[PDB]
Amino acid sequence: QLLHTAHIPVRWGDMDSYGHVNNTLYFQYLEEARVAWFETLGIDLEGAAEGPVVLQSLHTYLKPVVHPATVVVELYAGRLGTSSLVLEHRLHTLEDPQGTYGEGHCKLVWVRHAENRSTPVPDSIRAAIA
Amino acid sequence: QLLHTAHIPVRWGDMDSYGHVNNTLYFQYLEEARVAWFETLGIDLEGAAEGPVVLQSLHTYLKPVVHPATVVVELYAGRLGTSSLVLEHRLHTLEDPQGTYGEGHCKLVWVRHAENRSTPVPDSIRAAIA
Amino acid sequence: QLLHTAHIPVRWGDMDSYGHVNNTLYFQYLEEARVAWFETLGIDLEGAAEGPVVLQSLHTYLKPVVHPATVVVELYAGRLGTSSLVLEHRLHTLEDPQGTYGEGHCKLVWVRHAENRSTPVPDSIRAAIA
Amino acid sequence: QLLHTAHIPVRWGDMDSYGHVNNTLYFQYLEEARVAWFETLGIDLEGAAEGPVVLQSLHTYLKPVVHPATVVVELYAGRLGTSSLVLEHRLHTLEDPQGTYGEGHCKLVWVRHAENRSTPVPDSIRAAIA
Ligand SMILES: [Cl-]
Ligand SMILES: [Cl-]
Ligand SMILES: [Cl-]
Ligand SMILES: [Cl-]
Repeated sequence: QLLHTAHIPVRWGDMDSYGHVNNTLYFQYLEEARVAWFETLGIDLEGAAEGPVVLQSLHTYLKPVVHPATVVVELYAGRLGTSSLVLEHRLHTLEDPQGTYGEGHCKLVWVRHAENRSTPVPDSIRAAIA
Repeated sequence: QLLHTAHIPVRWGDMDSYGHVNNTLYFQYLEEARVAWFETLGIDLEGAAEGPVVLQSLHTYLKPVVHPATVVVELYAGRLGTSSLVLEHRLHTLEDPQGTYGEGHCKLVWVRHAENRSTPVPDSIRAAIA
Repeated sequence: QLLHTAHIPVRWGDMDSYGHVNNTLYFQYLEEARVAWFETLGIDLEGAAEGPVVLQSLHTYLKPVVHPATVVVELYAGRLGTSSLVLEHRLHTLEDPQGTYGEGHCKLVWVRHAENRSTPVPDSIRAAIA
Repeated sequence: QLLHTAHIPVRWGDMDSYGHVNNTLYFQYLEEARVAWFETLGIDLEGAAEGPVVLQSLHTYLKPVVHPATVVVELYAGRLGTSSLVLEHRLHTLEDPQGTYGEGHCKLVWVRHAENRSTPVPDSIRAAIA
């Protein structure tokens, strides 16, 4: 199930000395896409007592991106636990909407932060998925 | 004279622990705007033997930007020398198009890179300004 | 087998609005550690016709880092193929040398870049591992 | 008067497609140096009700830095007002301690943040300077 599609313009300063987007920056793109998805659901990250924490990131690099470009990040529902969710991702560009530039996943766990303890996934996400 | 207006979306990761865009990032926004202006003029930065080099950056911070936001960078023609140009800038947001969030300038000098020597400003810029 | 230990100071600007190092930045730390390992082996990344390309990154986030801190990145030899190597990593801090802050791996493939084709791993790495 | 000397290792990912440190990153180096100076004075930036805010940054780029390198940031006392201080800077490298790679200043104003109003510079800084 597709949860969210984000369009993330590439900045010239995102490139490294290889002259393509630096490999680190793809994780910022993925972060931006999740933040936008969270925003659509009123999860604002703005110092809430409970919210999603990244446990694990996996990314496979398949094709480089070169400025100027707009990266398209598709987020898909992976497995939902009581307090965790796997968000699967695929990355394309606007000019190359069917090329897969990279893919992977982000495992999120919902935690009450001041307490360091897992808490249930919000109703909105259960509703979206389930 | 207004040379270029760029729209630069703010990324959540652009913020620092103060919860506003980190002061360093405004220079990336200014860089992106100049790169876009250069692109409109076919100055591609893509390893040309000659091109613009930043000599000096000045920026005055007036109002913070908080995600989500789109920064609007206006570039104005400052003083043009035989091989240098002052690009004056003003920064607003899309939601606050008349608030000045920051302002300053970037002095550019055209140089042949392998030689470290100043060269004339391209005709396109002289034409645009003059 | 431990291949390399890098010490990577944390910069204040590495933190995000959560007030810990931004999750993206751990990949820069891992990149810096690999670049330093490569440097010890005279793999300079400086535009060589052949060299290592990141195929995949996996990282598990276990404990946050807060500025000021020095991240310690340990790189271990994972599985070696004819033209690929898995570099396994563990992350600690100088003050907490036995806490595991994160762990994962980076799969590298050696490729001739202008040709997009896999090439053998350098003798130095085979020698180090084997 | 020299207030502080910081040593800031350059990271490979600090470089852009020109193959030198990206011009934006010098401002991060300057930020790191000020944060370290502030730390020596027990100004911790960690959510204090009052503290220094950057009003203006000026930097002149004189020589590029190429990885690997350690940037040396020297901070000097410029003019002290009742609630502002100009911190003048000069940038060198460890290998080139007398080459000036860049120079400029950062104007800081002390402000109570929740109120947006200038407040006196801390005794420690007046003592250091005066
Ligand atoms: Cl595109
Ligand atoms: Cl906006
Ligand atoms: Cl530490
Ligand atoms: Cl050095």
